[PDB]
Amino acid sequence: MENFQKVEKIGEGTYGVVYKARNKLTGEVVALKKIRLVPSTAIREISLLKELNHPNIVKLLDVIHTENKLYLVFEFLHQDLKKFMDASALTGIPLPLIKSYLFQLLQGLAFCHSHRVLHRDLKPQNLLINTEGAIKLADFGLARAFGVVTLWYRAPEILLGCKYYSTAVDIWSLGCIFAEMVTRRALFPGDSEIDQLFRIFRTLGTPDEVVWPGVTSMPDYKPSFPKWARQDFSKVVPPLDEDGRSLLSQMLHYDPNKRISAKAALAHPFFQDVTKPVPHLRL
Ligand SMILES: NS(=O)(=O)c1ccc(N/N=C2\C(=O)Nc3ccc4[nH]nnc4c32)cc1
Repeated sequence: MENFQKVEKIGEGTYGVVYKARNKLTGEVVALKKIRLVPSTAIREISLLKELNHPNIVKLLDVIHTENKLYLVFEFLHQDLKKFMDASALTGIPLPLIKSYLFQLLQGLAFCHSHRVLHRDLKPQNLLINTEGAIKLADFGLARAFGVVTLWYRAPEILLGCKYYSTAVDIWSLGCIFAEMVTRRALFPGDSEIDQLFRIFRTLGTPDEVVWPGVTSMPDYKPSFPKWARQDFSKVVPPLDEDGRSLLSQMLHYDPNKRISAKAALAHPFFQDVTKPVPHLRL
């Protein structure tokens, strides 16, 4: 760690504090994450993530295991989607830019999912943007490598106690983020696990055996859950057009098996006119 000069704290992530730092020998500017606790399985799993490169994935440059402490060295980007959405709150992110960002994030998910790597904790704070119009997902695979607080983007199967969740959890989180970019407000801002679950039910309807076979047998499912009627997406994400609402509805299906995959979502008619605009970034 003597090879790195810390510039400033970037933030406090799920698995540790992130710092902007300079590599003293190469002059490289990086993001350094100090993992808060090292287990041998975690080292091997993290080491496999170093081989996982894609233009829409934040590069894991190095794993440093020293003095019983673990540091992850990553590619640095200048802004996260949270700060960008806050800066764009008065005017809204232009629809062509939301579409480009959604398309790129789906390419990133499709890539990780093809390698059986899941994120599990997607949120605006771990989506990073640059001046070229790119957006990249940070922290893929860390949840599985380390094991085990914003609940807003959590898939209903996780909230209902499914232990063996799938790649569909990331599609759910990304659907939530897509809605938030469009409306400029969080879709499901729950402040407890039950409030998160009930906010989902009040919008999409309380799930039942018809829409989600096996739901009633889930570990945390209670027959005493109130039964709310589903709402129209036209009320949920105005002024998003029919193509966007159709795609979003597929990303927010209750049954993880019915939920659209990243690969199938890339083929959705919503992306027929996708482009790559340049955002106005104030750094
Ligand atoms: N709020 S803000 O716009 O001023 C702002 C600016 C830069 C950053 N960068 N973050 C990270 C980075 O560059 N690489 C990684 C890799 C893994 C991570 N996990 N969590 N974060 C990261 C980051 C985040 C927020």
